[PDB]
Amino acid sequence: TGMNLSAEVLKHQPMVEKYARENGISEYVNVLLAIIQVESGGTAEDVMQSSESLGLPPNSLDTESSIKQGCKYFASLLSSSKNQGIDDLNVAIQSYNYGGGYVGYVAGKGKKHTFNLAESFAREKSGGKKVTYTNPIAVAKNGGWRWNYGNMFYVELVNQYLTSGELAQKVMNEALKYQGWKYVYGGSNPNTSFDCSGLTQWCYGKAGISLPRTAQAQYDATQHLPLSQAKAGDLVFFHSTYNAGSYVTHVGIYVGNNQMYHAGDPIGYADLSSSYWQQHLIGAGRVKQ
Ligand SMILES: [Cl-]
Ligand SMILES: [Cl-]
Ligand SMILES: [Cl-]
Ligand SMILES: [Cl-]
Repeated sequence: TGMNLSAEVLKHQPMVEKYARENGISEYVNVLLAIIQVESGGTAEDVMQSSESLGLPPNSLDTESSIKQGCKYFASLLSSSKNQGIDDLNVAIQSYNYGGGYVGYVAGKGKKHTFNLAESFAREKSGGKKVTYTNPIAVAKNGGWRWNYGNMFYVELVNQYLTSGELAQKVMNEALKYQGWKYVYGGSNPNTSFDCSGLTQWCYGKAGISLPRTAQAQYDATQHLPLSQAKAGDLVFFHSTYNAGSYVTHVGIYVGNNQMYHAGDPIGYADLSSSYWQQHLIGAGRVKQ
């Protein structure tokens, strides 16, 4: 059963892309963000829970050192895999939780990760000791338990977060170039940075849709619909966010699953389920195509 990454995790994406690039694993940014989600939900200082991989006490690293170490550690597990003749990504993902010894274990037993191999490795390392594990995946599989070592369901947990139209894709491919950028009032291009309506105008403009300059003018130019009927690529509008002369004071890009991408300070994803965003929500608007 597939799931969506939280805004708390997604805020770490520019930093994750930086260190993934430095370790030659830019194609695995999605896996690295799924690991953060599973490990800390993006709210712990050590976001990747990579302190133990550096032989340090739990939660010793700061956020930057955590992403640096997590990326470096995951890159070493992929290298260890390649060197032992393993092509399977799931071996590197399970070894993030189990340690590099799971690579060697799998290399001599078929070169592929299987739930049965993950289960046998944990059974050996635990000394045949069980512990309660009430995650619905474990409940449905064996009643709700695991062998007392690492997490034998780790691959499946990470792959829950690794499961939109053409307009949404073009708008977001442009918008994500400015993730973590400082909000600039009156900004409508990459040379000045952007404000909320400046970001939507530029990115939709790159997708071939001509939008007016203001959040209010953008609201007036769209077909309105409630957020419950909205899709990724629709705009989401807000009232009274600051002292302004118009009804609409803020605009964002709806990205589905009750979340948006906006400017935003820094520019990025926001969870719409917070009390604040619910109290300012007008609804959504569909652009003319
Ligand atoms: Cl046993
Ligand atoms: Cl037991
Ligand atoms: Cl803002
Ligand atoms: Cl329009």
